[PDB]
Amino acid sequence: MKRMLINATQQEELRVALVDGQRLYDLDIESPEQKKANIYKGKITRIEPSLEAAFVDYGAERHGFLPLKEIAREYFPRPNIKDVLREGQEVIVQIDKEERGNKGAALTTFISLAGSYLVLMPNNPRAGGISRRIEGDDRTELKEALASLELPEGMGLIVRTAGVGKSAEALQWDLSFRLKHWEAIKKAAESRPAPFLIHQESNVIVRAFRDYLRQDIGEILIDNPKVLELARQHIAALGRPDFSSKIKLYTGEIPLFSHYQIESQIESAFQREVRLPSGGSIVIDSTEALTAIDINSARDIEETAFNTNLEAADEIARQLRLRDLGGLIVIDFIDMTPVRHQRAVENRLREAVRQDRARIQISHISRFGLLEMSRQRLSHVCCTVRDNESLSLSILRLIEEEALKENTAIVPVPIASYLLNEKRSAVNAIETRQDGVRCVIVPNDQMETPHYHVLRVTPTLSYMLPKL
Ligand SMILES: [Zn+2]
Repeated sequence: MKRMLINATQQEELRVALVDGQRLYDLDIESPEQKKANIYKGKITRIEPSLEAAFVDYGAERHGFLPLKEIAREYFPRPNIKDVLREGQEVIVQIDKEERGNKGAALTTFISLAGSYLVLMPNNPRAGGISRRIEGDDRTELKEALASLELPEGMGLIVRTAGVGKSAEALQWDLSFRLKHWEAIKKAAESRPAPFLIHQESNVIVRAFRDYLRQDIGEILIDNPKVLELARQHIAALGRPDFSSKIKLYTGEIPLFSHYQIESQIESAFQREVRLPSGGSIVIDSTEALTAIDINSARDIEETAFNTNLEAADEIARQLRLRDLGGLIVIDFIDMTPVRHQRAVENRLREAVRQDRARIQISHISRFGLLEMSRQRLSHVCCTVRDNESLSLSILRLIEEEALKENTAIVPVPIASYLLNEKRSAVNAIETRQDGVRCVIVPNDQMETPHYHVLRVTPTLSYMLPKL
């Protein structure tokens, strides 16, 4: 049984976890925003032939804006807007653009329902296709897998970027949840006067249900009565009443996430090292430019390397999700001598991320044994520390260099101790060789080993210099 677990006992972190048995395989976290793509029933306040556009009271203290290019044929009893829409005439409206400075919000009757994989436009069939970002090979199957969906005649569809690695049956499951929603949309509207909200475009539960409900999900356990009932409303309004029987209140004293043992794996998304089933590990270091992943073996050399890399490919994949790693990612797989092992390790990472929602690109193992890849984002320092002694002689040589300059040290405590005792001879030797030059070595308890300043040049006291 795969379950969605939702924890909201804590006001400042709403947590959503997809869990297969007890194995965490996805996580979404939302701490304490915009009003766009929201669907309402609005009343036509006033019309203007002057702007070929009308005004719609969808419920905001400001009235929205409905151009003639957005009035659907379904609403008509080139034209003037005076011929199409009457005042007080109800209409199903979606925000096309937010409120800007003054009370301006642009609307459309041409509604769109964006799911995980598909964007249904039940209102105009003149829309549809594969996302522009998809390309030659990645998109090819799609247009085919696209054609095989069962789309009602009067509407058109778009395949999203997340649709790159999904199957025909998985796309079908999306299109249905979209249609179910659209049926709830136009029904919560036929049953009421003007105007009032239907689809909250983006509250977190709407998203979790939008993005995460696959047929394989058995239960949705929510540990908050106040939230659970909002979710029922959210499931019903989200068109799919039936999952309503499968949302169940969590009542156990042991907090939801602790009872399913996931509180620790959630913490693993922070861990730098992650153990692979066969004993090996991946190390995930992040740098300025990119994220780098190294892979060590557990404890046939060719078989071990191969099996370890394959186990890594899987773990990397799920770690890419839990961590929500964005941008450039470089993987140092354990070296493999046969080309096909490389091909086989590659194809996996390909297969392992097929279910991730983000846009992912993966290149081949370079001759150095590196796999460059990238991942679309869905949503520091302390450096070895140089010896005191080694650091001291460094500074000492740096002071001397400053003492030589024509027209001519703030160090951590034990550096100053080392310099002004163990190296007093050399410090003296500088001042005597550089006649007239004062070498002020002030210890500073506000600093430490790593750090210092050698400043080149008042009747100020040595210990009052760090402040100056
Ligand atoms: Zn450090």
